[PDB]
Amino acid sequence: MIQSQINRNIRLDLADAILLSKAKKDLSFAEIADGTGLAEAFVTAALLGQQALPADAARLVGAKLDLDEDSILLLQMIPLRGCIDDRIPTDPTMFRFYEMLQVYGTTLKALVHEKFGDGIISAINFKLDVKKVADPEGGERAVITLDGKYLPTKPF
Amino acid sequence: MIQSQINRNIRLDLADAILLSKAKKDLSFAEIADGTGLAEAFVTAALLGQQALPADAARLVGAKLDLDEDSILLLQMIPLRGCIDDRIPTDPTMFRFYEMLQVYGTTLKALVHEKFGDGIISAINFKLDVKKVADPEGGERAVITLDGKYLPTKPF
Amino acid sequence: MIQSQINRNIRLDLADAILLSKAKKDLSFAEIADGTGLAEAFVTAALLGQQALPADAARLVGAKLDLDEDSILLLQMIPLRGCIDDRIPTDPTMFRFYEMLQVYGTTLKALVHEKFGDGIISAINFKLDVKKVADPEGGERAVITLDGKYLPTKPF
Amino acid sequence: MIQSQINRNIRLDLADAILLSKAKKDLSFAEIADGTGLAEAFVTAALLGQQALPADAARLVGAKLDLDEDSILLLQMIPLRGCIDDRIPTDPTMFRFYEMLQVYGTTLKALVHEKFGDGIISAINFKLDVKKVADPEGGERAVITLDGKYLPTKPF
Amino acid sequence: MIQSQINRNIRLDLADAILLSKAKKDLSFAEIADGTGLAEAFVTAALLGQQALPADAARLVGAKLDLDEDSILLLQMIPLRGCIDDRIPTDPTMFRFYEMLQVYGTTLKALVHEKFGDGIISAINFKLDVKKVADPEGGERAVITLDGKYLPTKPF
Amino acid sequence: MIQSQINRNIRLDLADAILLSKAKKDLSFAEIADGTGLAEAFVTAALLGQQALPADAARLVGAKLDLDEDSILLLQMIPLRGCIDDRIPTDPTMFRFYEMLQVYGTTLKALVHEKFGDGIISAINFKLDVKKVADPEGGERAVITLDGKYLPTKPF
Amino acid sequence: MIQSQINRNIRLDLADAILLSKAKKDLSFAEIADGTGLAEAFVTAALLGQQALPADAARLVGAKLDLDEDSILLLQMIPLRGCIDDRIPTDPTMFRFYEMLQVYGTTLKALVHEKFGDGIISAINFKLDVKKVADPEGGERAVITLDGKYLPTKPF
Amino acid sequence: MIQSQINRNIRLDLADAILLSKAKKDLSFAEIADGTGLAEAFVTAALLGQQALPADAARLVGAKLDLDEDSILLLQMIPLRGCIDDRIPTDPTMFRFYEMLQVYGTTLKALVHEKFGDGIISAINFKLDVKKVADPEGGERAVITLDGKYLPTKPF
Amino acid sequence: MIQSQINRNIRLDLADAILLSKAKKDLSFAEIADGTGLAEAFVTAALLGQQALPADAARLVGAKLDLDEDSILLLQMIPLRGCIDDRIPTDPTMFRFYEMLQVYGTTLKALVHEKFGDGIISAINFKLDVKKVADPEGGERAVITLDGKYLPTKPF
Amino acid sequence: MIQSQINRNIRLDLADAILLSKAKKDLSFAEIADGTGLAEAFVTAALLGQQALPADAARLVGAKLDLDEDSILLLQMIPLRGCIDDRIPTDPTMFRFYEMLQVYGTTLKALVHEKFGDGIISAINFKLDVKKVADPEGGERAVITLDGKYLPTKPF
Ligand SMILES: O=C([O-])C(=O)[O-]
Ligand SMILES: O=C([O-])C(=O)[O-]
Ligand SMILES: O=C([O-])C(=O)[O-]
Ligand SMILES: O=C([O-])C(=O)[O-]
Ligand SMILES: O=C([O-])C(=O)[O-]
Repeated sequence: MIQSQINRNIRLDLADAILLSKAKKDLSFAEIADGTGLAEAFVTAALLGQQALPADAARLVGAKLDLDEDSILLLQMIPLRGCIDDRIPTDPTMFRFYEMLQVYGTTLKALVHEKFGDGIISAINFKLDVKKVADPEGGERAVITLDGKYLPTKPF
Repeated sequence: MIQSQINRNIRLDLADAILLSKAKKDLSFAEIADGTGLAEAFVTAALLGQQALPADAARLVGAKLDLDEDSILLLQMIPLRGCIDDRIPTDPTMFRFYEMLQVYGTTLKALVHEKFGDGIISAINFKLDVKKVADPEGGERAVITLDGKYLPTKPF
Repeated sequence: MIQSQINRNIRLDLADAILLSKAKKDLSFAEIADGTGLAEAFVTAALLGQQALPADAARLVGAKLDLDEDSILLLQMIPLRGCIDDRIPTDPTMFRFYEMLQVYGTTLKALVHEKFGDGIISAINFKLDVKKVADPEGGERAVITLDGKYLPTKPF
Repeated sequence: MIQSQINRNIRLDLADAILLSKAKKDLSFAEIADGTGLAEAFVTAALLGQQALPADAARLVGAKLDLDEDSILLLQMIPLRGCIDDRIPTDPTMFRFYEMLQVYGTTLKALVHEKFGDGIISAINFKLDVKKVADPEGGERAVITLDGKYLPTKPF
Repeated sequence: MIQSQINRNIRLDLADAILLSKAKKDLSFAEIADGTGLAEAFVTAALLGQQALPADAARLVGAKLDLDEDSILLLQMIPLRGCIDDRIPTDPTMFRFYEMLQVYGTTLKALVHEKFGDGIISAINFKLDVKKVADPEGGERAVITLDGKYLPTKPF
Repeated sequence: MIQSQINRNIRLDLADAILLSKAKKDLSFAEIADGTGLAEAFVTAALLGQQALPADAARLVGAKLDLDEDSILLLQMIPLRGCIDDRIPTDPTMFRFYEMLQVYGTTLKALVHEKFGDGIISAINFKLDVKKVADPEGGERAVITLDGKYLPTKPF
Repeated sequence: MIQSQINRNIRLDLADAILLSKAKKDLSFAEIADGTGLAEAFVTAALLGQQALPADAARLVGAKLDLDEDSILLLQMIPLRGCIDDRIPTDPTMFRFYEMLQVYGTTLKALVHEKFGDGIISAINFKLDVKKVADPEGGERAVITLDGKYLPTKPF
Repeated sequence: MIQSQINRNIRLDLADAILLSKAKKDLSFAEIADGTGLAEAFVTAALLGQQALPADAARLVGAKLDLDEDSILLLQMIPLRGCIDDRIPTDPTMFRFYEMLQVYGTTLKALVHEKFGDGIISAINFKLDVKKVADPEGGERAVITLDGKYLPTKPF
Repeated sequence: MIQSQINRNIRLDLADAILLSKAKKDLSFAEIADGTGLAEAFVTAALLGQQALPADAARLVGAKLDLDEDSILLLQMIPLRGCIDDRIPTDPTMFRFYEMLQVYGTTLKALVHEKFGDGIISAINFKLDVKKVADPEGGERAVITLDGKYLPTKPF
Repeated sequence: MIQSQINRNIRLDLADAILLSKAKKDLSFAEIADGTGLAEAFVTAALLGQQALPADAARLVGAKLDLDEDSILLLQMIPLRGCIDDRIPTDPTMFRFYEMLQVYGTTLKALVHEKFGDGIISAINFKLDVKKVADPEGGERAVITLDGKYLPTKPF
């Protein structure tokens, strides 16, 4: 039977414990996700309290991280989502993503309406991924692809 | 000589006037940007107060929208950026992007550090674009590509 | 060509002007919406800056309210939505709906997950209506129906 | 003698304990409410810290969840209600209900005044329920019914 | 037909204009409410944007204050209520009432539940009045009487 | 020697322990205050962290509730007052008193100045009480009397 | 008949006009208050929207500053007090006084209770003054005297 | 070697411990400061986490209060200052000093600039003291003296 | 006679007008400050509402910018300082300086206490300058020098 | 394998423990950083939770402070940065740096755009240092040097 959380702190505390274990075992997110059949972004978000793992996957990562039974069970709960501590990120790495919205949020709205119509790009029927690409001018770039379903707003 | 703004409301008020003129003329952002040599995302962000147009681009869009000289000048000023009224968008369309961060913000941090290292993905050495594509399951999707330079954090 | 707003105050100021004309003509929202082919809640939300009217509906309500051409065009724009002035309503009538969420928000989450699964009830693929009904014990009740599509959150 | 709480964290900590026991026993909210004679939304809200259980219901759910005597006692206390952590939900599922108010809040006020008169729809003489209905286009919908008494505001 | 507002500033702007006219004519709230058949507290609240006046009361105060037709119409609209500028009063006089709640709010909760049961004392089925009384120790006291209906919270 | 607190959580934690003891013993606030010679509103406020009890009353209530010596000492400390968790109550029962201020705050200011003059109604030279009165139309009402000294603001 | 304000912006806008007139006439606060019979801190507070002038003083300062009749009348209104724009001062000069409270606020509470008892030092039965005094080590110091009546909190 | 804190909670938790010890021993702040050579306001502020004691004073108060070695060491650390829990005091006693600034903050700015010039009155080169004195009209008053160095703002 | 402001918007509105004129005239901040004898950071801050110009400098810049007499007078007023619209900058350029404090703020405190002792580095007896320096690895760097007086916090 | 944190409190709690050990050993930050090959500002920032130490440095500071293995491991994790408890510092020493931005933030933006162009001064390709030097007029000054790469914002 599906089970859900209402207080984000239970899974975020579990995330901190997972990260300590992960660091002690010197493991990567890539290798933790390897073998689950699930995308690295999904598995990672789950460890970090923002997705639910199916049972087999929760047992697999729970074996790798030496997690107890309650922790393996918690990983299967649908989370009370929300990773930002207080609305605006304090961390530079997370903040740059918020700033992309402060600069382009209205442009995103305008071009979404122009290309699709009234409505939204979904954050639910949605996936993201992060790719590393060489910068021709030197160095590296991240290409983060946000891929969401258009849901129209129609008169009724 | 470069010129800069310190109060966002000047350019945001100009944006509202631009949008009224744009509606009266039944124009698209695509056609406004046409002939500028500049990406639709960039030109649109400028009209909306979040970027500066070069002089030639400003004259061009100014002619399309019947803008007075002061307005054309304002479009060239470096803006006081920040499109979100009060930190968290109230608009559903803009809000979904913020929600992508509430769900995936810590994952983005985690995978950026794993893939690149300590540091950030830049919001300055940076571009984005919006594409519409059919969903293989029926309907349409937006593919929003965020493309930023990795800047390392190193000890000193 | 679809046209969209980025600052809510343009449409909200128009709403105030609409309400004054509505009051001077002694009109109801029901009679304003009648003949548009559209639900009273949708048309009312449009007048109040939270939905866009199709052209014929905008011309029709604009005739009943004696709106100028700019106002009729503004009603056709996709709005920057958000009717609450500062996150928490001050008005008792609006506030009660917020309180229903303070009391039942977590129950709605829990029961949605149990009945449907992980994911959300859409506020986009969505309609609302307000029905007045006699209370069997005396007096009257409102039955407000929230009717939204279930969108699953699935692993990937 | 009736007993009441003044700090929501006591009952919210209890709710977290209850959800862990519920998950360990693989129980549903429907099974837990069944036999109490109380609506599932009402029982669920109580477990989650937002309603008080009568003594017999508290003993019945307490037995099902293997709760101690203090926990069964706490369930009978009148709570310090307020399920949202910090005013605006972070969780997408709960958030959608808040957005329905950001879009339709002023429409609800407007139509409530037109249909009933000055005053409010109560959040106290009030019930809600969640029903799953098939979407004729495919998929599922939730119909959430908010059913509240009208209380008039009258001159004095 | 009843008419309602959605932006408090329209009626609060009218209140400022009313207060200037009131001062120029050197009138009291007591005189203004006289003849209206309505309590001073209710008529005063309406002038200040927090209640609606019936049409005859509106015309009567409007004649006293020399108000134009749009102002007398505005006074009959159901207001978007909320007199506190930003949640916590800055004014000492108003602030003391807020501080009575900071000190006794949990006591009021506790004693309401003990005396009446779960539920609330209404702010809608409700009246207030202010009386001046001599203090036996010297000086004057305000006796402010809050009088609201108990509405029970019952299981269902 | 008088002793005072600077962090509300010490006394608020004690309040929660008091409420659990109170509930285990199935006591009322009326019976707790009985024999102290002090008003129920004052004694209740002290238990809930918002007043100090004189030593004799502290020992009396401490006996009834089986409190340890440090708890009885804590009850005699002058508190760091402030019962509302985060400025605006979340609990419906407490909230209604805040709404009475959102609706009538400016009327209270206006009528206080008119009846008494510039200055305030004190929240210090002050008492409150709660009475239950039958409603002639059916049901029950609370009459809450706020009774404060007028302190004038005078030029100097 | 006494008159009162409910929106601080009316007297704050008048303050800005007063300051521009004062600057044009190159006047000081000391010379504006001289001849009024009223303390410089009281007169200055009135000009700046935080106190009400008696009629003669209002006319006297109105003549010095060349104010119109509505402005002279406004100065006589009891203000909606609150000089800080948004809770915490942005201006360094005002900020230092807030910082004195962030450092010494709990010490002020502790020593007030120790010296006087439970209760407060009044902000109403209160005066302040600003004196300049040579610093023996060189330079100048301000001695700002806050002088308030003790009001006790007593059991009832 | 000087040592400094970065999280106020460590010293604020110590302040609570000190206050409990102080109450158990029935001590005054005046007695605690006696023999230190230091003003009661400075020593009290240190106990409450807002100042650092020199080693000899820390040992002396530590002996009076039976503090352990870690606590005596903590008292010598330079604090992360800030005694107000969340910007605006909830406590009536502390709040009145904040209200003094809401009423007189702009007057203090204005008169400081007139008497001294552009710049500030220091909160660092600064002392404060609290005196109790009889009110000639009956009762008691606090004279709180804020004594700070004028630091000019000069062009450069 | 020195003159001061109490509402930042008067000078910030002047700043926007200054910036439009500066742009129409294609002027740099460097050339506006040239001839004034004042550092470019100081003159620029004054234009932007954060410092006062001496009379001669105000007339000089007034001449270059074609400002009216009221504007030149306004420039000489001591401002109500605070350039950030709402606590945290929205603009990326400004925001990076805030982030420097989010990363190094506690290190600044720690190292100031270690090097100088308890107290502060002044923001009043203070100057700042901005230099452009070539980056040995290519491109350009800003070296921004913050230079402030240490004021000690000593016992008294 | 690189490891990262998502909740600042883990490393901030570690910082408090580090600071206690540091004080018990009477160490300076200069002495701690000595032998590490890294700048005092960088190593201090890491101890305080705002940078990551390379393994050799972590083991070395770990030996000096007698940290356990988990603690040495934690110091090598990439932090969730953000040292300011709640947006605006409460501590005077940290606050002065924030004030420097309230006074000069728009000047920094203006002069950066003039000297470099549209874009930013990086907080990532960035270093700072704190120097103590005598003030020619007596006393001591801090020279804090902010040194960041210019990254341009260019059309695309
Ligand atoms: O965002 C950036 O690119 C930065 O701060 O360096
Ligand atoms: O985000 C969504 O997909 C929605 O609300 O329908
Ligand atoms: O919500 C209610 O029912 C009320 O306030 O009367
Ligand atoms: O509330 C009060 O009584 C005061 O401030 O004087
Ligand atoms: O407050 C002070 O003394 C300062 O910042 O210079």
